[PDB]
Amino acid sequence: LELRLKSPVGAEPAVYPWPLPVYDKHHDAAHEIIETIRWVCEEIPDLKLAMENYVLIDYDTKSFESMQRLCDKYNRAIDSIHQLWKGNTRPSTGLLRHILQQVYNHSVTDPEKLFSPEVYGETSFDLVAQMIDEIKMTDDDLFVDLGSGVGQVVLQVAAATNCKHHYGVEKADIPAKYAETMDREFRKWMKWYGKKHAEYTLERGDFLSEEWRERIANTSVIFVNNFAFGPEVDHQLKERFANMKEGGRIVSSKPFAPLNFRINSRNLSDIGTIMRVVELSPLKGSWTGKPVSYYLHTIDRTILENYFSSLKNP
Ligand SMILES: O=C(Cn1nnnc1COc1ccccc1Cl)NNC(=O)Nc1ccc(Cl)cc1
Repeated sequence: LELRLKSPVGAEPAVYPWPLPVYDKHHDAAHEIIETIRWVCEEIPDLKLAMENYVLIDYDTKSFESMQRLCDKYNRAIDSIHQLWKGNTRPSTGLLRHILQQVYNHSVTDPEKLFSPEVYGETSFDLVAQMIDEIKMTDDDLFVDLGSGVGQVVLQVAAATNCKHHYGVEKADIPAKYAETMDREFRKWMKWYGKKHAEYTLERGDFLSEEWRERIANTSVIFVNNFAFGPEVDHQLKERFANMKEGGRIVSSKPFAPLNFRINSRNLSDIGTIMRVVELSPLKGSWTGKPVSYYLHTIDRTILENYFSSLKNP
């Protein structure tokens, strides 16, 4: 006893066992099935016409026969459209949130072990989407998320941008191990829907290691949730940022330098002498979520050059 969903692009079908799994108090595989069908009907208007009107209205999630009739009415509609077609784009924001939730639900089987990953789609997703729209990224950029956890920020950026590569680095054992499954599941679900993503790597490691010193120096876009970082972690990170190229950017949860930094003879060693800092917020740019702010730092050594020029030409 199981339920099968045919891929809109001919990939291997989605197979769910019966009884259907329960993910948490606010997610179960039954609603995942219904929402997957609905998203595929939105991205394929012909499928909407083939699909009978009543099917996605009159349903019982606690009835095998009911859930099978629903799955079959979608599969028969996929088959009809696939026949009509006889005679890979980026996902929409809406579809991506659903894909990430799907990937998470299938990857983190014991959620007890872990703004937590559970609520990523309900809080963090929209802020990250807002960050992707603000920090414009090209095919020349290299993206790194320092302390990537289960890897959802990396998967979101990689599905939205055209960076050469996207990296996620996590030191902790439990999230780094879950990231391995998230990676496999993300690639599997993206192929299922027939969606394109940029290249990405989720790896285990310490971003303060010698290996990561040259790697940070060659990154053009760093995303770092530094809210909980200690003084030594913060001080070492600033040391790594100081080797970055002009125009290199760091997007963080707490600024690394004062927003009002004014260079003088007593603060010449501060990171503020080689970077610009701006507070950005979805409330500044029609937002209705949390009143949050993120901080954009841009490597600019002219701050330091101008100070010296002013001393020589007063
Ligand atoms: O584990 C992860 C992402 N993650 N994956 N699954 N769940 C989560 C929890 O997310 C969050 C937790 C707290 C705050 C925000 C998020 Cl998004 N690390 N990466 C990461 O926080 N990036 C990041 C976030 C904000 C800025 Cl300003 C700069 C970088």
